Amino acid sequence: TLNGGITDMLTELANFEKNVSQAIHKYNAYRKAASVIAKYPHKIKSGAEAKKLPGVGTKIAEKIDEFLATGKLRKLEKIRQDDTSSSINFLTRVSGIGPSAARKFVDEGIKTLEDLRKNEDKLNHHQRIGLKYFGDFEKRIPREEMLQMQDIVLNEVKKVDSEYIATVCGSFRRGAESSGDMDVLLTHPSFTSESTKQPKLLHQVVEQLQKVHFITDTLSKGETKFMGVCQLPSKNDEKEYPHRRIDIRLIPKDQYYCGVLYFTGSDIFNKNMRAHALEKGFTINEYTIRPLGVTGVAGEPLPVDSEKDIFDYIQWKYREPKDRSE
DNA sequence: CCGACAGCGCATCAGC
DNA sequence: GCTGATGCGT
DNA sequence: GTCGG
Ligand SMILES: O=c1ccn([C@H]2C[C@H](O)[C@@H](COP(=O)(O)NP(=O)(O)OP(=O)(O)O)O2)c(=O)[nH]1
Ligand SMILES: [Cl-]
Ligand SMILES: [Cl-]
Ligand SMILES: [Cl-]
Ligand SMILES: [Cl-]
Ligand SMILES: [Cl-]
Ligand SMILES: [Mg+2]
Ligand SMILES: [Mg+2]
Ligand code: NA
Ligand code: NA
Repeated sequence: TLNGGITDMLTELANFEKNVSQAIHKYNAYRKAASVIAKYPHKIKSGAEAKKLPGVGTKIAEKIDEFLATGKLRKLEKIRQDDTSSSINFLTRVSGIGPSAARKFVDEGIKTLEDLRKNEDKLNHHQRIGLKYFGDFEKRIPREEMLQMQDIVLNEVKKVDSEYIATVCGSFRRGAESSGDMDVLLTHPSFTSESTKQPKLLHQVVEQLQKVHFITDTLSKGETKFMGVCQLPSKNDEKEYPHRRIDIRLIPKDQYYCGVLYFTGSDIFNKNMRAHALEKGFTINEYTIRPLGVTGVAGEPLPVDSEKDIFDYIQWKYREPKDRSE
C-alpha cells in the first residue's frame, strides 16, 4: 500500500458522502479514485500527479495536496468532531442499518451500541441479527478458515444432491488471504433459464447446512438468494470461532459463467466492466450479456461458454480472478 | 454545459 | 391480497 | 466528484 494514507482519506470521504450526505454519486466517485490510486504503482508525490489518473479530478487533486502537506484533511477533521455525523456513520456499521435508518435512529436519540441494545424492539429482523454479531462481523476471515468452511459447504451440498455445484467466489476466488465473508454460487441441472424442475432448491441446501449447525442465523432468504450467518465448529475446550456472514446465490446452470464472473467481483471491477460493456454497446448482469440496440433496449442473450467469452465480447483481454481486485 | 454514473434480490412500506 | 417505490446490501 | 461528447 504505497498510498495507504490517501486511499483511506478517500474512503472515509466516500463513507461520509453516502452515510451522512446521502449523496451516492459522490460516494462512488471517491471509491473509484481510491481504487485507481490503490493500484497506481508509485508513491504519489502531488495532487497533479494524481489528477493524471482517471477518476481523480480537481477537487480530489486539491485534497491530496492538503493531505500530503499536513498529513491530514481539515474537511475530515471537522467531520470527526460533528457528533451527529459520527453517530450516523457508526450506526451504518450495523448490518441492515443504512443511511436512512441511521439518521432516523439519531433523530430518536438512539446513537450508541448501548442505545441499540436497549431498543432491540425497534429494529427489523436483519438489523437485530446485525447488532447481535456486531463485533464478529467486523473481524476478517483468514483464508485458512475459508478453506475449512468451503469443505463443509461443498461436502454438505454433495450430501443433499450429488448434482449441486457449489463454488466459493467473492474475494476468496480472487485469492485474498482474508475475506470479509464467504460467497457461494450454487447451481443445479434442474434449474435453468429454461425451467425450474425442482422447487426448494436453495431451501434444501440452507436446511442441510442448518441441520449441521453451520448456518446459525438468517438475514434474508428467497428462492435464489440467501443472506445469513455461519460458524465453523470448534474442538473440545477450544474457544469458539467468530460468527461469519454468508451469502448464497442460486443461479441457472446455463448461466453459470455470467454468474461466476459477477460473484467473483470485485464490486468496483464489475462496475468498471459493466460500464465499459455499455460503451461497447452491451449490457451485463449476473445472468447474461446482451447487445444494446439503437433504441437503447437490450436484445437477446449472446451465447457464453467461458468467462473469457464475455471479456472477448467487450474487447477486453481476459483477466484472472486474482487481477480483478479493484 | 450537462447527462450519465452497474445492476438487481429480498424486506418493508404505502396505496389500493 | 396486489404492485410499485424505497432501503439495504449487494 | 468526474467524465465524454
Ligand atoms: O455492490 C456490489 C457488491 C458485490 N458485488 C459482487 C462482487 C463481489 O466480489 C461479490 C461478493 O460480494 P461481497 O460484498 O461479499 N464482496 P467481496 O467478497 O468482493 O469482498 P469481501 O471480502 O468484503 O467479502 O458480489 C457487486 O457486483 N456489487
Ligand atoms: Cl451524489
Ligand atoms: Cl484526515
Ligand atoms: Cl453464462
Ligand atoms: Cl437477463
Ligand atoms: Cl448478491
Ligand atoms: Mg465477500
Ligand atoms: Mg457477500
Ligand atoms: Na484525472
Ligand atoms: Na450497515
